Amino acid sequence: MKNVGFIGWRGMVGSVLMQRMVEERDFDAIRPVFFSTSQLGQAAPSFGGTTGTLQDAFDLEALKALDIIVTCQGGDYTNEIYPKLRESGWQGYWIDAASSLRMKDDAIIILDPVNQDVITDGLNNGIRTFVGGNCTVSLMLMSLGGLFANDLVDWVSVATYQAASGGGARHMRELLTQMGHLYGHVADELATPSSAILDIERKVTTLTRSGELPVDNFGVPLAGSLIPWIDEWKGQAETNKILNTSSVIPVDGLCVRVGALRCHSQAFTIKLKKDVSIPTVEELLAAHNPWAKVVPNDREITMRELTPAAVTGTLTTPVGRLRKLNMGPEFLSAFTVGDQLLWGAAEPLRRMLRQLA
Amino acid sequence: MKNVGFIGWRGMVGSVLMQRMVEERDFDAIRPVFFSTSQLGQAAPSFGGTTGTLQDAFDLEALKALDIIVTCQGGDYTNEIYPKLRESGWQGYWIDAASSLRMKDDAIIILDPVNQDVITDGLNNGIRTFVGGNCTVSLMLMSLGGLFANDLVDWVSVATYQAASGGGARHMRELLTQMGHLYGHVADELATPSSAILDIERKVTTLTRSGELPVDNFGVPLAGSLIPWIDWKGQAETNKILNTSSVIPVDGLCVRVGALRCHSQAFTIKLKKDVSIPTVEELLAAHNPWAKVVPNDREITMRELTPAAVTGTLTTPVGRLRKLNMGPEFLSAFTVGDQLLWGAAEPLRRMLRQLA
Repeated sequence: MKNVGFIGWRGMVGSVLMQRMVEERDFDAIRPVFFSTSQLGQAAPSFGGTTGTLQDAFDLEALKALDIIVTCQGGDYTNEIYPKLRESGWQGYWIDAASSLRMKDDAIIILDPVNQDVITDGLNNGIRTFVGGNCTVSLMLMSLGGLFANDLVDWVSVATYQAASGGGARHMRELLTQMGHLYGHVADELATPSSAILDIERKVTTLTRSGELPVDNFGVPLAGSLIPWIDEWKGQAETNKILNTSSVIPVDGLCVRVGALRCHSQAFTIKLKKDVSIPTVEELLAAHNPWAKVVPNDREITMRELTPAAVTGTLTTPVGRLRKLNMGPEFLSAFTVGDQLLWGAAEPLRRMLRQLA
Repeated sequence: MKNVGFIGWRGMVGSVLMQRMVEERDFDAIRPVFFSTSQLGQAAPSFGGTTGTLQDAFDLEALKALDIIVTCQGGDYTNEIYPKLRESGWQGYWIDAASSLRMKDDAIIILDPVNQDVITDGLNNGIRTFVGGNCTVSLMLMSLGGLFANDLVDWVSVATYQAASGGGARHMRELLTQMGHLYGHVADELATPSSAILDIERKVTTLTRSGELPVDNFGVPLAGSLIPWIDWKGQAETNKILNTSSVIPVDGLCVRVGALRCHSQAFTIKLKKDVSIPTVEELLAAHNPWAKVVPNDREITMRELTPAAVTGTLTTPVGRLRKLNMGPEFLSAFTVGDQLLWGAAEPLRRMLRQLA
């Protein structure tokens, strides 16, 4: 068994990765070693039914001893340790969630259901650095894979409805907290059927502007609002790198933060390179991978499936609202949904590790 | 003074129209007549400080007696009364919020800050029917007016973040309520600083699928979610409002988000020529005093280009203006605007002022 080291497994993304792994009995084929900056020496998580102790995540020697390293610690860590190891000659595998190395020439952005061939190739060409990509690019590709995989995309226009998990656990709590600030502030009136909505709405509108609303992480309120700003914006580089395209496929738009917990939803306007019937596109998208669930353009089903409430916590990345826009049948529209913590973050790592195990 | 009749002045839109009118002393230059199927004869409100009684909303004799009629009652009413009056020869002015007549050839979709000339013209050409347009098209035009007004738009791609007010008071109440169940459910957990966020989100997500959430109006939950379906983009209305000489494609996807009154929109406008961003900003902020241009800076964008900032105001800000990677002929913009005002009542309130 190869010796695999895990960093930042306590964090949220880390937590999802562990849970997922436990679920797929990922620890069975490997030797897990756990790191932490806090209690080096204390009991080890014992996810792989293992019995050990926490190693120093900042001890180069302990890291050099590993065959593979899976970090969910962030770019601050990666930007410090990675070069120290590589420059020291360490030739082990590095699986990162942080963006820091995504654009390195000796690194590959991983998304096997989409670019497995690029991974296997690079694997054989001596690439020992694999990084997960943008939470939005990832989900977009998981959904629209069939279209890109058939060289049918000219460029992509996007508008996103991003979740709080994209910011962090703190952001997710804030959202949920503000959600209770608005309701309570009008609990009574809402209880009484004989109340004036405008009076109800004037109270919350005010509160929202008062300052009594916790906005530390977000800066501005999110509950009952949105933020057209997210602290290559859109992932054109990563998108093209993940697909190892021949020509550049423009990918631009606007990213917006909405009051969701984990799912990232996106509205697209894809300029097809050739007039393809919608049914064909339905087939193409449906085939590519088993997670790109195609939702017919019907009212009922769309409301049932194509929503965060439906996707959250699942590995499904549904595509819907597929139809040709008025600007020409060479124009396609699609709306996708997908959990950010899974395919948008950990899932790709979990599977890369499986490949190298 | 003319005799103006108000119908559905009690509903959401009406209550905003009345308040707005009271604000601008719109009742002073007219004779307000109130109707109310519910209680005919009874004591009426004292908006214009006028003493009067409530009339029968479906009393064609009482309606024929009016010079102008301002309805916020809906298409059910409009579709019943309107033809009965017109076919009876009534030649008074009809100001409607309902979409029913928007596409009639003898009707004009009103948005004076954008199509005043089209209104004045039709006014002179004997048009006595003026209707408010789509809540989205309206807001979009109020914001991107300068671009259309300069024949710089080829087509528009849109993705919307629509409020609950677009559905109704019941909706806005259902949303807030929803935000209550979610919070309560994990209220204790949220209180403990030492709680596992994945445990908190586990609960929320399960409750959201428990069916315990009241989704009568929306059908499906909205708080902590969204709905890529509205019960289409407004290409016709957009082109009619602008009385365009060539069809400017306007398409995309409309989505319902957890907001109360503001409708936000993300655009990808393809221009007919390479126009610099500074120019674009000039043309936009120039068109009207409501198209507030927000620079593409982090701080201001977060403080001004958000529902929380616009709700209840007559401002329809434009921001995130920059050329997309697909070409210098491609422009992106994000707009915000209160749906109940410019998206509903405001246009009516002002049309009435013109005819007063």
